Amino acid sequence: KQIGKVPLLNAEQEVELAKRIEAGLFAEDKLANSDKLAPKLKRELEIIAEDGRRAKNHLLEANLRLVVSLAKR
DNA sequence: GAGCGTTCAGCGTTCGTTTATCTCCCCCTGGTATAATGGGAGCTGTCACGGATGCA
Repeated sequence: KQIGKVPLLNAEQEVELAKRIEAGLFAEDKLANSDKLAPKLKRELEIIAEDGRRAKNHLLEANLRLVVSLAKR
């Protein structure tokens, strides 16, 4: 029941989700570096870093149905 | 003294010791790239008693 209705992903959708993972990955990478970046831009990178987190959880919750299928076996 | 008689002696002389090196399989971890996307499943009937808990 908890899985509920979450959108199953067609080809173009899930590839686009993967884009935002590495987009968010490069964002937090530069933020992880010690050199100074502008504060307003830093929040924009944080937006990309937050979106990368959102895109990760979106992908997992959609694919939760798959893992239960293989668990039956 | 002759000739050999007992018995410490400390000294070698390597053999005694325990102690130090050094080479190897179980055991644990990580990784596979067509696509695959919400369970089976086992029940059920004793009997009375009471008090909580729901609902007209």
